[PDB]
Formats: sequence, structure tokens, C-alpha cells
Amino acid sequence: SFRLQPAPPARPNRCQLFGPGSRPALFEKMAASAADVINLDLEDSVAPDDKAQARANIIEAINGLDWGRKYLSVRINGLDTPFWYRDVVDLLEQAGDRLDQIMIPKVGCAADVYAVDALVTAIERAKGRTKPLSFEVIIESAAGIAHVEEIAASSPRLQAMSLGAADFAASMGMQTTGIGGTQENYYMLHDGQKHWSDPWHWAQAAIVAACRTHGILPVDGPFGDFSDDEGFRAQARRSATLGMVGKWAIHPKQVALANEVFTPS
Amino acid sequence: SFRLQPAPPARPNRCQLFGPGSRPALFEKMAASAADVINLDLEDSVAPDDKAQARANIIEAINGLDWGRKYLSVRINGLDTPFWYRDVVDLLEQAGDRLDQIMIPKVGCAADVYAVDALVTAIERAKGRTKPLSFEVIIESAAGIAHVEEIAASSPRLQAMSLGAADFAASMGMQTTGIGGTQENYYMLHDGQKHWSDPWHWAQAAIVAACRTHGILPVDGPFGDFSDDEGFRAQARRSATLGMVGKWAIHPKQVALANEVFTP
Amino acid sequence: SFRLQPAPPARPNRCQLFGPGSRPALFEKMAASAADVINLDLEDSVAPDDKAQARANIIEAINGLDWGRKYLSVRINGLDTPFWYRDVVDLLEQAGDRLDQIMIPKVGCAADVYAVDALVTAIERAKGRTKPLSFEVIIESAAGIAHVEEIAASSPRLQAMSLGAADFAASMGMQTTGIGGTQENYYMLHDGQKHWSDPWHWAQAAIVAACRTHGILPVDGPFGDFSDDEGFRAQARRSATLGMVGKWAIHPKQVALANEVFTPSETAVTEAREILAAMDAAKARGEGATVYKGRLVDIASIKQAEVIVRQAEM
Amino acid sequence: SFRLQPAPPARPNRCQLFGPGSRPALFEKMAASAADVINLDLEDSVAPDDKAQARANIIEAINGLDWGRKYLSVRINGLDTPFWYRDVVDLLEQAGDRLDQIMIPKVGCAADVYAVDALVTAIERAKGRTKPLSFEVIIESAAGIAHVEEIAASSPRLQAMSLGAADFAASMGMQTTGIGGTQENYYMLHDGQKHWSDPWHWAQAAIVAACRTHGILPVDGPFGDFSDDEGFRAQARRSATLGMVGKWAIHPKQVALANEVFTPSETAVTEAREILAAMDAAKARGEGATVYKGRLVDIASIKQAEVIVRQAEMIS
Amino acid sequence: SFRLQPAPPARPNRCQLFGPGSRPALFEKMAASAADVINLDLEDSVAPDDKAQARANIIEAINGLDWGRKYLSVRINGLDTPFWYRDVVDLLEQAGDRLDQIMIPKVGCAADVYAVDALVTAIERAKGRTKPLSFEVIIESAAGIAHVEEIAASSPRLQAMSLGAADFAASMGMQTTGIGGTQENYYMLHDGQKHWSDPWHWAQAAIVAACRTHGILPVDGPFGDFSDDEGFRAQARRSATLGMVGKWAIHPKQVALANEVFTPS
Amino acid sequence: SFRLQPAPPARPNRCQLFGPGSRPALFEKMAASAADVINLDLEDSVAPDDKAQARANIIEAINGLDWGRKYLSVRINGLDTPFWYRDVVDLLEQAGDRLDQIMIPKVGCAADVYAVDALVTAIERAKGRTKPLSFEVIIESAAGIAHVEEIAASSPRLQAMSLGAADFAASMGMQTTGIGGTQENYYMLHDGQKHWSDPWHWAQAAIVAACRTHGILPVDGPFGDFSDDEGFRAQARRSATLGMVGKWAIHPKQVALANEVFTPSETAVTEAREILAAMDAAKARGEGATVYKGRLVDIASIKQAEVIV
Ligand SMILES: CCC(=O)SCCNC(=O)CCNC(=O)[C@H](O)C(C)(C)COP(=O)(O)OP(=O)(O)OC[C@H]1O[C@@H](n2cnc3c(N)ncnc32)[C@H](O)[C@@H]1OP(=O)(O)O
Ligand SMILES: [Cl-]
Ligand SMILES: [Cl-]
Ligand SMILES: [Cl-]
Ligand SMILES: [Cl-]
Ligand SMILES: [Mg+2]
Ligand SMILES: [Mg+2]
Ligand SMILES: [Mg+2]
Ligand SMILES: [Mg+2]
Ligand SMILES: [Mg+2]
Ligand SMILES: [Mg+2]
Repeated sequence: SFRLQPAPPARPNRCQLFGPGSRPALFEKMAASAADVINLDLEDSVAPDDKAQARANIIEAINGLDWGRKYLSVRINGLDTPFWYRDVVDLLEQAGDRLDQIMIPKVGCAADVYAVDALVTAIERAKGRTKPLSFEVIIESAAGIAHVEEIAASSPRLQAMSLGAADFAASMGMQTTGIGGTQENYYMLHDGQKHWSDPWHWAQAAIVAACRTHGILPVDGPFGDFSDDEGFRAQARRSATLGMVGKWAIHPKQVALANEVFTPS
Repeated sequence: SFRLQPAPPARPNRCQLFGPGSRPALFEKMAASAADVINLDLEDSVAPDDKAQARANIIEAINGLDWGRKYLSVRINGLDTPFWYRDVVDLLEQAGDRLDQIMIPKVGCAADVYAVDALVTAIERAKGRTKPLSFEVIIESAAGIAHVEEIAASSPRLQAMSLGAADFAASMGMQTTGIGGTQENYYMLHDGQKHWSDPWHWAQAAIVAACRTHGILPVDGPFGDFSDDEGFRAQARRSATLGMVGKWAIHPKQVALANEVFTP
Repeated sequence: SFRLQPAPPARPNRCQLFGPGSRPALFEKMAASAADVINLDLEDSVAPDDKAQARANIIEAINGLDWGRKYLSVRINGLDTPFWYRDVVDLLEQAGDRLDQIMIPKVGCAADVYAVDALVTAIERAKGRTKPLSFEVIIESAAGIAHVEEIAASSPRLQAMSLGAADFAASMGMQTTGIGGTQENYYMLHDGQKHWSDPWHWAQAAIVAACRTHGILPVDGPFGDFSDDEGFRAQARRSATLGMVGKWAIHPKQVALANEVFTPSETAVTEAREILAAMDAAKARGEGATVYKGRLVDIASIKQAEVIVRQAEM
Repeated sequence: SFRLQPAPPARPNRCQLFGPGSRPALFEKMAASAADVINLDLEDSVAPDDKAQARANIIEAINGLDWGRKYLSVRINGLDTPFWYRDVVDLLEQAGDRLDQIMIPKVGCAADVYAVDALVTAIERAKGRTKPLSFEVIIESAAGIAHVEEIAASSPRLQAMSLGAADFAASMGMQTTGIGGTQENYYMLHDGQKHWSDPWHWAQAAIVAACRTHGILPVDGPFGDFSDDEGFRAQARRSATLGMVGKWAIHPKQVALANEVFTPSETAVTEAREILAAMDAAKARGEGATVYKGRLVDIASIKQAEVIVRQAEMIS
Repeated sequence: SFRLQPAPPARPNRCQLFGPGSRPALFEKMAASAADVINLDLEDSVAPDDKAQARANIIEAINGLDWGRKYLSVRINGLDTPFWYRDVVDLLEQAGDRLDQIMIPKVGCAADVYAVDALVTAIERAKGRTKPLSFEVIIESAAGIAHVEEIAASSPRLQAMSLGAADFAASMGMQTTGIGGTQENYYMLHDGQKHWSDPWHWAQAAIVAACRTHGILPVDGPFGDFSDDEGFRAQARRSATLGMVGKWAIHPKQVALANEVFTPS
Repeated sequence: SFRLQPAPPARPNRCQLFGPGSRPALFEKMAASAADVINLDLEDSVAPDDKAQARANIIEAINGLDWGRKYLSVRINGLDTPFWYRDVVDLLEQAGDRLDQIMIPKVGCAADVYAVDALVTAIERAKGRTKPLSFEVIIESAAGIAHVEEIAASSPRLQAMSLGAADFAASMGMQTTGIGGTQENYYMLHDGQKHWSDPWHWAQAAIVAACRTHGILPVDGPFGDFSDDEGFRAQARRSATLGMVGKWAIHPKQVALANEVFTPSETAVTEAREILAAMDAAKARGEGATVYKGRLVDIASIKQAEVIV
């Protein structure tokens, strides 16, 4: 089109704070946090038996709580589960206009996003919803990274893409520990001395390139070690250096760390 | 894999009898016909205001009537409508195991079929349905025929593909109001005399090639003029010659005509 | 996208009148013709040594003549020629904003259109042109028909696509006579009796499908026999039936013929409106299907009737 | 690349005469025929128990017989059979330089041709063969026509592509009779009258488009009715009209019929020369517009004249 | 498919032990080794004049020796050589059912594997072979890594995919020394201090992603320095961390090292 | 094709020396340098108001100066600018046969190169230019790296491909300092200590793979810190290791540094010739593999040693 890359969404995304839908007592705290994006979770932080109740809890929270200027997103279950369709139907039929975004996990190709888009669009039209939802996806599988560009171009709704390093590692068969960060066995040996390198380099850089090509925000995923502030800082700094615009917080203390690294200047 | 093309489903598909879901009085008449496949319709034979009730009737018929050995299909609404998702959700959640198949209309690419497959599969798993549904699709748009092969390879559930000449003509901007058959203004002029040619040749042939490549049944669609048996025979014969295995009946009289042409 | 297929340009395109840019004495009459689109030619109707002058003539006509409500287009030389870049540079630098469109010949892939788009866009920006040109292309080669869909989706500027039967046949190695129309040696023999069929069926239909998929106007090309009005009517009727919206006029006589065919007859229109009324009545009765003159009509029939109507309301 | 479409091989291909490799007595007659291309068959005209012997026969025929100016091709068995690899290996290891080409049947995708190319290339290198083989392929399946362009672009060796109407119809599940030609049940009905149309239109046109896009010769396949001479002519004329350059002969009578349709008449050649001479004379006087008897000539009208003259000189 | 990614072959592949077919006196030591996979070589460890004899040796070895529970593979010559067809023809026509697998070198596209598949399938059918051969391929060229996913999906026979660092480096025009491992000239300079990084990161990660997407086993290739046990461990650990399941042994004492790193807990 | 990968152009490309077309007083110094390739710039080193003059300057320099055996290239403006078409038209219509190459910046897809190829080919035919121009491109955007293989295969004119790390970083939204090199915030933390890693790894390797697949020269782009020779050396050495054959010089002093790194050392070539000799001896006694200094060495090492020599 003889201008370069499309501009990404202008909204801040320095930090996405996650909380399980099964704990409504956390919602007001999340709303009061310094996080730019709130992720209410129906997926991995919620046991299968609790998913139906968590779904109801989230719908009530969306309709009943003051979320301020925060971007409100919900991580639904995967398309390889029986839960995902009910997540989408109930959310789009019952949740009010305050809902901003849906997060789709384990995306492995463009058609996965198209599928959710097909369903979401129909319900929006059926219910006469005035504010169209945006999409964000998680790259957390071999298929996801292998198909990262087609996924980035898969929907006009798409605004963000996250790397889920833990589930990515599991999918890739990576012999890693914890969630993200330095890996003990990934180092170069030179004259008896060890130098640790970045085992996530390609996955992060490819995600960034795919996102920037198609006007999407690339985002860094969870970091597991809550007691390692400097580990988080290093991980976030690497991601920012590679072009990512923010990082998940799965613990309240991580929000300040993410804001420290990702706030522009 | 260095073998011949995939084998198509072995089930009979000589004729598919259509009937609006808003006319439940037709259902037992359809069930008693000589049609191999029964298509209960929620789409273009049903007014928008009646689609919700038509859906309720179809579910009742699936759980209520004796369909014998018929292949029981339901044509849902298109993905560009607000009706399609409720069609699928209600059917898979409420209809018993007698439902065999759903027909997806106005398919423009493989992702459309993938989208329905995503939804259907999740509900089957959630409800523990023992008999997985098959799919059939209609090629009835410009995009459809342009992407016919990718559509033919779009799902393991896919068993059949029909050419819908009515919507196809509209989408293509074809100057006509008739449904299939001979076109008055499509002829060759040689030394004063006119010779009428087949305006549907490529569409049908492309569909057959796509279907045979991927082990799918290619089917001819609706013939509008139910007062013209010889017109129907001509259309059905052309389709058979091109490799299609059957044809829709949109009226009881057409069922006998279809079986005449397509019975091996 | 989950929407209707992209709507084509609403502008009329029933007839495209061609005229060599080397003959400016005809320009005035073309402007006063009944053609919806005017095509001033720099390509095959102009000898190589006459191209430079024809280029200057066309630019002068774009700036000087009153073209009324005509859609003004120029056919440039192909990307396989040394002429094309000078055609585009001179037109975009020297011609005023009355120029609407350029026609690109012998298009074989999406990249050909993109190449012209790249040049045109840079010059429009450099000169600050206020009305961006639209593109139309000619499918007149084997490569063209084989890659027809990618060509249809090659540029936001693209508004129309023509089948050039004479050059298509040459490229395909077709043993044909004249330009388009019935071919003597293309017939079916049944019981010693011959039945002529359409040797252009796939090319036309595939172009229509590609165009309609991407919101482009499919157009029929030149018909060579100027003395055969009924032959022209036959060719135009086949095109209109397959979905094409208009046809070239390479002779002033053909303009009236094109407009007659590609404007829906009064009989066809009245039938379309009755079907709409019949379907509208069935809706109020709570039915999506009913009977019209002994044949089935339904919701899909509404959209077919709407095809006939909007072309007549043009 | 900003030039005209790739030029096809500059050799005549009006008729390809087939003969089973199990019948070596026919070989000298084929070599003496008026066919441009000779196809010795290892495939469907040869029974499974005769395939090994036919392979030996063909190899001897290539090494021992005088084939004159004929383009010598061998149709091997398909990649879905246990025979194909043995066909290629024995041919490329044992046959002399006189072998020009191999024909690959039932090609469904580009990778089928690539597979054969990989094998053929390695044996040519191992044996030090001096004249590399060209390929030709048969489109005779649904997969083949669906993937026709990718097949056309599948190999630098590829020179020709045929439509096998009978096997194509069987693959497509077409309810047809015989091999090619008019089909009884494929007609248009108007006012009680029937008009028969072409049930092979797209298959033929698409093959021609794919071939001409990639510099390949598009060829029409077998016609079954050996007594229907006018049926053959009609089929050949349709093919010629759609852009095919030749047709198979599976019976010696068909050779004359094929050459008749695909050779320009002496009248057409003469008129073509005159038009080109008129143009040349005009340019000699520095004129851009040519005039022949009647009026003015379109550039496409001289384009075909040059094609016709080029044809006549290819047949010497 | 709305299911998890395809499961890889279940068989062990911690170590692949290579040996030139031109040295049949070493075959019994290989059969007795602790390697899961045995690779009898007809390619780059056999001089051109010795290839015909090595072929006969291997065929005799397949029919003659006790291979126990070893997965028995043969690396044939590449499709750019005149040797490959004779390698495959003789193996499939003359070797018994003890042969498990063929290793295809220098694969640059999916069509390369299809070509070998076409030939193997024909002979298996002609000879009525009871146990169909599996395939493994080596990614050891620029074309290979560029087309790694299409190669991973190239055949139902494909079970494993190896990175060949020696040929890869040559094909890529890498100014490297030795085979794999730390590269002296690949380091980051920070405040007059050198930090060596992984010059093989993308190639290894991309291979793992392609393999896991399509149910293939990703394998690390040869490590040249025999005398460097710690260097081997470092290379093996990096590979394991990135998701590879095993590594070649081109010297007998590398088998134990590979098993130490790749044996699952 | 069943052959080895296509061979790249054989011409030297150890260093590409850039100079703005707006400063013709520096041209003669460039022609006197030890740089293999000369890049006269119409793009980012030239302000918009100077572009037309620089165009005229460059044309005069091409027709007027002695460039010896240098490969003479001109970096035109991008396809997203109004300047590019006039750069091409003027150069191809007015510059003499001494011009060798045009460098296209910000290439995002194959069609970009095709667009320039279409224009260049037509003018060459119109003017009857006897020496067809080659192309080189810069991968300096997200789209460029995502589509890097299709770009590398986009034209028979294409001979070289550069990574432009600064503009790449900007497009990618990378939080980096300077141009290329070590990045302060890109490090691994292990028990309290930091280990810096390569934030350009995939970009460089992917460019090399795309290039080598299609017979193109992969080249490393600008390095910003002119006072940091060791910094330059580390960057050049990483690139050479990954397979890049040369590096830009944007300051005159960088030419020697590029030549030093991208001319294989006598130590490296002696070790290569030593390996080749060892494998001749191995092959002579019926061995496809042998031992070299406690290391494995076989037929694969031959092509490796040949890359060196
Ligand atoms: C072209 C685009 C498309 O989408 S077409 C695909 C979907 N279309 C349809 O489903 C249309 C099906 N057709 C119909 O709705 C009806 O046949 C139409 C055309 C409306 C005519 O209905 P009607 O006037 O009742 O027919 P008729 O009087 O001639 O009835 C004769 C006897 O047969 C029955 N009948 C009628 N239609 C069906 C049917 N589809 N299936 C089974 N039976 C049918 C009628 O009851 C009547 O029977 P009886 O003798 O009273 O027992
Ligand atoms: Cl994760
Ligand atoms: Cl034309
Ligand atoms: Cl046949
Ligand atoms: Cl830069
Ligand atoms: Mg997860
Ligand atoms: Mg319809
Ligand atoms: Mg033309
Ligand atoms: Mg056959
Ligand atoms: Mg190797
Ligand atoms: Mg730049």
C-alpha cells in the first residue's frame, strides 16, 4: 500500500494483571491496581469443576464493578476444550458493554481466530452489541510460533499477542524449569567458563516481527518466580529490547516491575 | 499417498429433498418419500421472523418422527447472519442422535467450514454425543467457486458439496431470475440459427474435480421449474455426465425424476 | 469478514469506447457518444513511432476537452514494452484531474498491477493529485486467466477487468477466426448434425467469479465483426448472462448495441419487480418460499431480482 | 522477467502414435508412419504379466531400430504402481541415446514429476548419458486438473501435457460412454429441441492455459470410436480451437485425421505468407499500417500469420 | 483438528551412533553399544570409490548381524548425487525386514522427501515388504532451515529430523571452526569483556517447532571435538533445553554422554 | 534442480562505503578507499530539500569520476516516498554505463523489488543500456524480516541483501541504543551475574539462510559507535560467523575494520588447507572420514574449509 506498517492500538499495555474467575474477592483489588489491562481468567487458573461458576462470577463482575479506564479482557478456554463455546456464548449474551476484549489461548493457526470471530460476530449482531470486542491471542505452542505471522493477520479484531513461555516450553518439549527467564542448561562453554544465553530469543523476536508487520501489540507472558524481582526485570528488559510493549503480572508485586521497565520515556 | 484418490462416502445420495422448517406438516411426507437425503431448512425457504420457530420444529421432528433409513440433514443459516450460531447450539444441545448432518450455505472459504467445525466439535464433546455429525456445503457464490478446492479439503466431516445455482447466479451478477437450467440469452449464433450452450459448465466441473480429489460427493442443486420434467431431466443428465452423484428435490415430483437419472 | 461480498463500483460501465490517441479528430465525437466509459489508446491501435505524439494528444484532450459525465480512461502500453513507464509518467505529471483511470494491458499476475500502482502512487504524491486514479486491467493471456483471482485482488485502485479475446486466443494458441464470437471449428457432432458451443465459457466465467469475489466489474472485450449486429448481440448476451456488466466498442456502431444488451429489458425488469413483490407478500404471510409462474422462488430469488434491478436503475 | 510468455519447444507434435511394447512387430510400422511423435507403451495397453517383456522389447527397439526423425517417447507406469521405478531404471540404464522422452501417466501434483525427475537425473549422471530426456505428462484425474498449473511448472524437462479423457472421466465419476467426443446425456433443452455442448471444455482450456503460461505443449488425448472419422475430426477441431497443438492416435487410421486437422492448409499458409510479405513491404517503406486484400490487419492477425508460417516450416 | 498436537513416535532416540559402511569390522561393536539408533553410513564418511562396497557391506550386515533392539537406519547419499537411487534400490530389494529406517541427507524441500517416498513405496510394493520403512532427514543447508516446516510435514513415514551443523555451516557460509559447539568469534563485548552466545539458536529452535507441530522427533547432530566431554555436554544440554530429544554420536564415547543428558527422568 | 545451492556473485563485498550524494567533495576520497563497494546515497543521509541536487551530483560523479574497480551502487529512496521513481528515471536515463547497482531500502515484500524491476527494465530498453543493473536490498523493517525468503527470491537482478539494524529496531519497536552492537538491557541473569546475548541473532541468521538459498550475498549493515573499534570488531565477527560476507562502513575508518574481519586470516586459511590436505590423505587410503587434532573431519568439512579458502 506504499506506506509501511500499520500503527498498533494506541492504548497502553505495559502490564496485564491476571486473576482467576473463581476468586471474586480479588476483583476490586485488580481494578484498583496500576495495571493497564485486566485479565479475568476462565482457563488454566481455574479448575474444571469451577469453570461454570467462574464464568458466572466474571459476568457479574463485568456488569457490577467500576473498572475505571482499565482495558477489560477475559481469557476463555481453548478451542480443543468443550468449555470454549459456552465461555463465548455466555459472555457475549450476558455481559454488558464494559467488556473490551477476549483472550484466546493456544492459538495454532489463523483459522482458530477466524472461528472465534465467526461466533463472536454473530452474537454481537444478534444482541445488538454497540461496542465490538477486540481479540488478543497467546502463542504457547510449536504450531503457534510456526504459524505466527498468519495468526497476526488473522482478524481485524486482533490487538495483542502474548508469548506463553511455560506452555510453549511444554509444547516444544523444552527441558526447562519454572516459567520463562534464565535456564540453567542453556549456556556456552568457553575455556572452562559458562555464559548463559537467551533460550527464548527467536520466539520473542518472531512474535514481535509478526505483530509489527500487521499492526498488533506484541506482549511478554508470565514469569513464575515471584521472589525474584531481578529475574523479572531481566526478562522484561530482554522483551522490551526485542520490541515487546508489556508483560503479564500473575502476582500483584509484578505490576510495579512491569510498569518500571515498560513505561516509555 | 501413492494410491488412487480417496474413496467418497458409500451412502446413497441420489436425491436430497428440501422442506422449510416452518412447515412441519411436510415432515412425515418427506420421511415417506423416495429421497435418500432429507434436508430440513432453516435458511432461504424460511422467513427471518419464523426462523426461531422453524428451529424449534426441526428439533421436535428430529426427536419425534420415524425417519427410517433416511440421511437426516439440516441446512443452517449462513455465517454472515446472526442466526447461524443459535442454529448450531440448539441442534447439538437439544436434538437427539437421529440427526446425521448439517448443511452449511454460502461457504466462501475453508475457514468458514473450520468455524462451524470448531463449534460443533466442542458441543459434541460437552454433551457426549455418540454420533459425530457429517458436514455438507453449498458452493453458491463467486468466492465459493474461486476457492472450491480448499473448501473440499476443509474438514474430515465433509461428505458432500452442492452447487446452488440460485444464489450463485445472484452472486455472479448473472442476468437471470430462473434457477438452473437453460438460459435464453446463452446461445451460439451460426448462420442464422441459435444453439444453446451450458452456462454452468465450469462451475459444475470445478466442483466435481474438487470433490473427487478429496473424497467428497459432488451434488447438483435446486431446479426451479418444477412444472418442467424434461427441463429437469436435461439438467440432471448434464450433472450426471459431469460426475455429480445426485440432485436436490425442492418439490415431491422431482424426487422420482432424480432417482431415474442417478440410480446406478 | 462475515459480510456480503465486496460491492463493486456503482458507476455505469455498459460500454467502453476505444479510440487511438493518434487520431484526435475523433475525440470530440467520442465525448458526445452514448458510451459510459471512454478509452483513449496508446497501445496496439497506435504504431510505435506514433506513440509519443499520441501521448501528447491524449494529455491535451484530457485538459482541453469537455468530457461531460464520461469515465475517462487511457490504455497504456504493457510492462513488457519500453513504452509503459513514459506513458504513466507523462500522464500523471501532465494531465489534469479529469483523467479517471488507466487501463493496463496483458496483465499476467498481481505483481504487474502492483508495479504500476507503485509508480502511479509516487507521482500522485509528488504532484499532489487530489483524485487518485482507478485501475482496470485486461486478461488477454494464458498467464492472465491462470492467475485471474490474484489479479482481481491486486490493488484497491482496481475497478474493472476485461477479457481481450483476440490477444487471449493468440496467447493460448487458439485456432480462431476474427475476434470473439462463434468459432466455426468448435462444435459438437451429434447424428451427423453440428451444434456450436461456447469456446470462451471458462475464461469469461472465471473472470466474473474473480471480479465478483473482490468487488471488481467484469467486462467483455472487443467483437471484431462490425457488420454482424446479431453476432454482437449473441456475444453480448452470453457475457451479460455469465455476469459481465458491459462490453468494448471498437466501432461507433457497437455503442448502441452494447447499451441495448447491458441495460435490462423492460420485460426482465417487470419480472424482477414482480418476484420481489411475490416474495414480499410471502414474507407477510410468514413464508420464505412460494410459487411464481409454476416455478420456485425464495430468498435467493430476491437477490437475483436485485441484480436485474440495480443494473436497470443505473 | 518482463518478456512474452515462455516459447514452447520448437518441434512438431500434431500426432502422437501409441503402440503397446508387447507387440514389437508393430514397431517398424510406427517408425514408418506419418506421426510426429511415437509413444511405445508400458502402461495400460500392456497386461501386468507382459510388462517386463514389453520393457525388454522397447529397450531393444530403441537400440536397434531406425526411428528417422520421429520424437521417440515411452509411456511408463504410474507412481501408484510397483512398476514405475523398474521402467525408469531399466530404460535409463539400458536404452541408448535415441530415446527422447518419457510420458508420466496419472500425474496429480508437481511432486509426482519431481519424483521421476530426481530418479531420471541421478541415473543420467551415473550412466553418463549425453542427451537428457524430456518429460511429458497426462492429466487424467480430478487431482490432475485441479493442480494443472503446478504440474505445468513442475520441471524444466517438461515439454508436453495430454488430456486423457477416458481415465479422466472415470476419476471424475463422469457418466460417459466411449473415449472423449460428444456425450449423449450432455445437451441443452430449448423448446423441445436438444443442443449438445462440450463436456470437456474446462479441462481442455485449463490445460491449454497452464501449458502456455509455462512454455509447454498442450495435447489432446485418445478418441475411442475408430469408425467415427467425423467424430474424430470434430473432437480434434474443438481441441485445435481451444489451443491444443495435436492429438493422440491409438489406431493407424487416426494419424492422417490428426495431421489433417493440425496442419494448416496450403491455402492458409499462402495467405499467411502474403500478409507477412505485405507487412514487410510496408515497413520497408517506413509505414506502420499494413494492407492486404480487403483492408487493414490487426497485430493479432499478423501474430497468427507468423504462427501459421512457423508451423509450416516446422513440418519442413 | 481441535485436538492437541500430534504425538511423536514412542521409540527411544537419545543417541544415534554413526559408522561408515566401509568399515564392517566395527558393526558388531555398534550393535552391542548403548545407542538407541544405529546409523550405517553410505554418505559423507565413505569415499566415493568405496560407496559401492560399503553398500554391499551394509546389506550383508542388515541380513547377517544381531541388532537386538536397536533401531536400524541407513544414511543414503543425497538427491544431488548419482549414488542415491542405487542406495535405495539395493537396500529395498536386497535387505531383509530388519532394516527400520532410511536417513535422507541435505533435504531442501518437501519434494525431496516425496521423491524418496515415491521410490521406496514402489519397491516395497513390488517386493511385498512386510515392515514399511520410516524416514529421517537432515537439515543441513540454508534451503533446509528456510523450508523446515514444509519438510517436517512432507511424509507419513517421517519420524525424525536432525540438524547437521557441519554441512549447515558450510551451506550458510559460516566462518566457523570444528563441528557445532561454541564459536570463538560469536560473542558479545560489554565493557571490554566477552560473552559467548549461541550461534545455533534459531536453527535448533525452528527445527524443534517444525517437528513438534507435525509429530516428528527433533534431533541434534554431530559434535566434532572428541576430546571435549564438557563441550559435548554443553551442546547437548542446550539442545535438550530447546526441545531436542537426542544427539548423534560420531565417536563411541559420545554415546554415554548423550544418554546422560537425554535419558528421561 | 538436484544441484548444489546457486553460487552467489563472485565479486568482493567485504565493505560497502556509504557517502551522501549531497557532498560531492567526498566522492574522490571514496573512490580512493579500500572499500569493495561504493554506495552513493539519495536516501536518509540526504535531507528532502537536497535530494534533487544529490541526484544530479551522483549522475555527474558516475559519468565524470574514475571509480577504478569499485562496484558502484546508489541507494534510492523508498517506495513509500514520492522521490523513488524520479531517482530511478533520472539515473537510468542519464547515468552512463559505469553505474553497476541500485540499492532499494525498506523492502517489505517481493513485489516491492518487482515494482522497481519493472521500471528499471523498461528504461534500460528505452535507452538501450548495454549493462543491466544489479539490485541490492535492505531488510530494515518487521515486514522485511517476516518475508525475507520471498524477497531474496524476488529478482534475477538481486545480488546482495543488508540488515539495517537501526531502522529495523525502529520498525520493530526495539528499545535499543545506538546502531547495532551490544544492547545494555539484553542479558541473562545467573546467580547475580549478567551475561549479554545477541539481540540480532534471528534477524541475521534468517537473512543469511534466505540469501544462501537463492544465491544472494548476505551483508551486515551500519554500526553506530565510531569510537568503538573493538565494538565494531565484535559485531563484524558475529556476522561473519553467521555467514555474512561483509559490512557497511559509514565512517572512513570502518573500512579497514571490515576488511580485517571479512578477509579470512592466514591462521584460518592454513587450518582450512590443513583440513583439505588431511582429507586428501584420508580419501587416498579409502577413508571418507579421519581425525584432525582430536576432532572429527569428513567430506562435510571439505565444503567448510572451501568457504574459508
Ligand atoms: C433456490 C434456492 C433454495 O435455497 S431452494 C432450497 C430450499 N427450498 C425449499 O425447501 C422449497 C421446497 N418447496 C416448497 O416449499 C414447496 O414445494 C413450494 C414450492 C413452496 C410449493 O408448495 P405447495 O404449494 O404446498 O406444493 P403443492 O401444492 O404442489 O404440493 C403438492 C403436495 O406435496 C406436498 N409437498 C409440497 N412440498 C413438499 C415438500 N417439500 N416435501 C414434501 N411434500 C411436499 C404438499 O403437502 C402436497 O401434498 P398433499 O397432497 O396435500 O398431501
Ligand atoms: Cl505460559
Ligand atoms: Cl483482444
Ligand atoms: Cl484416457
Ligand atoms: Cl539501519
Ligand atoms: Mg496457557
Ligand atoms: Mg442458496
Ligand atoms: Mg491487447
Ligand atoms: Mg491412462
Ligand atoms: Mg552432512
Ligand atoms: Mg534505512
